[PDB]
Amino acid sequence: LKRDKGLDNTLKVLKQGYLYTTNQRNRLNTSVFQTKALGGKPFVVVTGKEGAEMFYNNDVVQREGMLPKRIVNTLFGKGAIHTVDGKKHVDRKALFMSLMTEGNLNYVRELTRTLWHANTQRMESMDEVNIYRESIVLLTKVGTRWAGVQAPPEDIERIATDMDIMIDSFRALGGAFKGYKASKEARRRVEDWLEEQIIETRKGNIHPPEGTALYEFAHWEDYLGNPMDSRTCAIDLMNTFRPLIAINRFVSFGLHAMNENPITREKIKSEPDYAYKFAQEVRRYYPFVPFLPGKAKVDIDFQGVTIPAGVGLALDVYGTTHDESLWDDPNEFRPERFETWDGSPFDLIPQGGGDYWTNHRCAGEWITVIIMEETMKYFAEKITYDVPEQDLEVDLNSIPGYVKSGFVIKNVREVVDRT
Ligand code: HEM
Ligand SMILES: CCCCCCCCCCCCCCCCCCCC(=O)O
Repeated sequence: LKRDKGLDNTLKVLKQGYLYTTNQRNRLNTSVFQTKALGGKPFVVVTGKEGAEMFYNNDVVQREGMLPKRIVNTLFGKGAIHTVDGKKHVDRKALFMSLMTEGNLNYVRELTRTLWHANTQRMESMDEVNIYRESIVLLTKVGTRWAGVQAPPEDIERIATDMDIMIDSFRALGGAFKGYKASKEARRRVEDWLEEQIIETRKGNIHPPEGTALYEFAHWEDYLGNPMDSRTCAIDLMNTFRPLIAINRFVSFGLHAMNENPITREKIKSEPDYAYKFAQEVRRYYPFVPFLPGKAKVDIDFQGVTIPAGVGLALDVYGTTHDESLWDDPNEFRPERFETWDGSPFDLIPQGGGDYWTNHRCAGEWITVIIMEETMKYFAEKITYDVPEQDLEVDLNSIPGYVKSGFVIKNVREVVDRT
């Protein structure tokens, strides 16, 4: 079992970012390697379809307790679905997935579309529109409402900003960083606010619609017949739309891709299939989630080595979505590749792999793809705009993946036939 030796390589991981794992595999001449990180802890990094299958074998791999505490404290929340395994988890996961009905999915499609269409005058009005900001604000409205949480217009900028600080909070992979305390306070504000809405739903003082996150989560009972304590229920209710709001990352990359590859825009208009393909390729191609931590429950024999009981595991997400034996020219933006993709649950894993119900795979993959479809169709078809000179670098050596400028646009003008 090959090592990238060192007492702790955390700072090295942060310096190489999304290309750390690839650089070590290339340099050590192997598909599997160990590295100590997060304070002396050894992690075996596994990749590919074969890495993803094993990583989501629940007989062999534990997730419970393997997220760094600082990331639990800021991104996901204490006691979040992300932090439990086994029966307790499968039961709770069922609640999340129960929101993802055909009707709720069309509802998020319709909200996203209507708000974009409604937001054109405002965007014509601005000297310039930062798409990272503008989309996070617009998706805060979609996401609160989709979750049955009433958020006043007056409060959406504040809320959006608190979400942004949280979503970003994995940048130090669990280390100390200067924005950490601000991250914890944004979460506290958002948790208090959702806890209030839960307590008040349970008292019958407010009335979220049947089938919304707020309603289902407030009234749900676990497999022992106990409801979630109010705080944990607010934490998990957030886990139902903070990540929806975080799609702003992908809206921004979306516009970068369409701008770099202007051909994609025409095909978004010409081919009703293509918006789906484009959205999938934005998720595969661009960096967001670097890797996921787990731990070996027992020795595992994998790719000619033994992973010892107790060692850490890191499923390489960016590595698997850019694996040259899974995708021809993994570093070329090419939506048409998804004409052939067979729907495998172990290659396209930018929001996790495996099974929605039994593993920790993202609950909101279909919402992510739906929202990106409607957003990209909006930007391709209903408006024209200019892209001024700006820093459009996406630095693959810096976690998290952002377009440096946020992706700024000007001279927005609705596309209308007036003849
Ligand atoms: C926008 C970009 C998004 C990204 C990059 C993302 C990524 C991820 C990743 C990597 C995981 C963990 C996979 C694992 O632990 O094996 C995850 C889990 C999760 N995702 Fe997302 N997701 C996004 C959007 C969403 C949306 C829109 C929702 C809900 C509407 C959502 C809900 C969740 C939940 C509740 C979990 C934890 C599931 C569990 O622990 O069983 N995500 N996501
Ligand atoms: C090479 C490695 C050693 C491994 C170190 C383990 C690092 C653990 C950090 C895991 C990163 C999780 C990032 C998840 C992205 C969050 C989803 C965005 C949507 C949301 O929840 O808001």
